[PDB]
Amino acid sequence: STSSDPQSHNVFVYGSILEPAVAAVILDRTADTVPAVLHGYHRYKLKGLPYPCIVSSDSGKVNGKVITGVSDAELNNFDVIEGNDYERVTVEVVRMDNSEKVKVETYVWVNKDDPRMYGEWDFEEWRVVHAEKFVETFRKMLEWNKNPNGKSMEEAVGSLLSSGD
Repeated sequence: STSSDPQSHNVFVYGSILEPAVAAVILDRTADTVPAVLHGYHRYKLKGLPYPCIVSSDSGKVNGKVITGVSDAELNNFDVIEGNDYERVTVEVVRMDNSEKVKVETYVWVNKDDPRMYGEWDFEEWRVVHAEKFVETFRKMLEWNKNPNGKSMEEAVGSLLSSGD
């Protein structure tokens, strides 16, 4: 039947599932991410490729979050969905949340052969861009949740009664 088994997985994610909506649509339910930093990998921006990547056993570190409490069934969805040119590797990260070191899985880029875009982009730009996106989203969702026009769920939807004339 549908039941999760023991052996919980931890997977370091960058970008994709750092939000509840995505975790809920990927698995079924919201998975808990914990802030952690992956020392030993370096994050690149990759303008042109689908939001990649981390490659090279670099002396730098990547700060992101680890998706914890992932069942082997749940974990598989990350590999199947969006992990198209990505491969699972085991990396060890520091759970920033408690400053402890934990061994996790992550997705690296299979085209890792050649270090592409080895120069790391502006963190500040990343900070502002992700912020604007979340900030707009919360403000605008609040406007809707506030109901400015007194717009109700059934009102907003153009439902049909099927009038017979």
